[PDB]
Amino acid sequence: ESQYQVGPLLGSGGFGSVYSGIRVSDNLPVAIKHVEKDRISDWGELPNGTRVPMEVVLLKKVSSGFSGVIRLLDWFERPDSFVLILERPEPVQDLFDFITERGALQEELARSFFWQVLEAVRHCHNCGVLHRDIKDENILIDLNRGELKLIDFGSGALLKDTVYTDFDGTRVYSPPEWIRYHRYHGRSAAVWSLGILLYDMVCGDIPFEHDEEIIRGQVFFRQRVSSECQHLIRWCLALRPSDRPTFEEIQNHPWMQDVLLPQETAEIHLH
Ligand SMILES: Cc1cn([C@@H](C)[C@]2(F)CCNC2)c2nc(C(N)=O)cc(Cl)c12
Repeated sequence: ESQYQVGPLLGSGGFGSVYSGIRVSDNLPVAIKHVEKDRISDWGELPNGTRVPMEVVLLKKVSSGFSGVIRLLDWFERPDSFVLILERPEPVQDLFDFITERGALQEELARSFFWQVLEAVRHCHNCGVLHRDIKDENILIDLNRGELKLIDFGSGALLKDTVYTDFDGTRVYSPPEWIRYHRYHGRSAAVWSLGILLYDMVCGDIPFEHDEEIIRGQVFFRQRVSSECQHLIRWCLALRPSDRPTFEEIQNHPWMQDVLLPQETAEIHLH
């Protein structure tokens, strides 16, 4: 390609291979993601006939000024793969690596980060998109600005109000009704994953590893965590889907009051 200068490989795995690059016209930092045609779970269609990974359909749906979801800048089709050109914050670290380095997060830091993830998930749902793989590996932190960005819509779907009976996101974030029945609805399955994520932020590891632990849904804390935060987590991890909070109820909960804005968070917590 002559539109982008390719830099180091940043990582590879079920998401494909992702390289650092720069757009040659204006030096903008980008990430260049290659996904093999044989490993794409779902396909969508652009308004015009072109069959594309679902991920491309979903990223176009979520596009706007709103900075909480990674932007798709361009995409290319090759004979055996698709190449996605995405925004790349610089300096950046994903939340998985951040928690690996710092351990359990201070609650004021977790509250700012969790709030920004809820604003990004609400924006996806308002655009008709369900991510289906919310987890710390799929959240990037713009370290200078304190802003978080959701990435990787490769397991996502268009949002619907009937039941889902397929799933290929991350099993330890997936809800008890998926494990037991292979059936879930989108918003309540999303809120269960948010409960897992909030526990991972304030404890430094996820609460469940085994199917039997997910089904029993009993949460224990190894780290000191305030009673209001443990209430929110246990509410989001209610075993009955209809007992979990809506997004409005999460952002109105007492633990979510008084959030730092992203720049304030970067000044206080980010080196
Ligand atoms: C900047 C960046 C880095 N990565 C990956 C190499 C990870 F760091 C690996 C686990 N978290 C993202 C990315 N992955 C994706 C993706 N999976 O869609 C998108 C971006 Cl922007 C990035």
